[PDB]
Amino acid sequence: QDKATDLQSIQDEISALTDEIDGISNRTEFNGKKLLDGTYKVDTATPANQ
Amino acid sequence: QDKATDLQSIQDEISALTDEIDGISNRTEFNGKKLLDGTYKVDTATPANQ
Repeated sequence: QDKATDLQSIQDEISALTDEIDGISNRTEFNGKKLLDGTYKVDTATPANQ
Repeated sequence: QDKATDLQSIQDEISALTDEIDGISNRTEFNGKKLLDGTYKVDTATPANQ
């Protein structure tokens, strides 16, 4: 029922909320630690970098 | 949780207390005897110098 125009609008909203989620995973610099850096603690199936 | 910066600070403190401990083992010049010279009375597993 909606249009590509309307869904372009919603998609603008979802990119806003998107970079807000990157915002949570980034702004969480606790004592300088980007803890919600997904990189910070990945098991990686190796002890190369955890 | 701490940083290499913070632990550099604590390490400065532990070097201060360190040279304080050398301070105890050195300043104890009783009648001129650095008694807490660890050198002064080592058994050494020999009578070479005790």
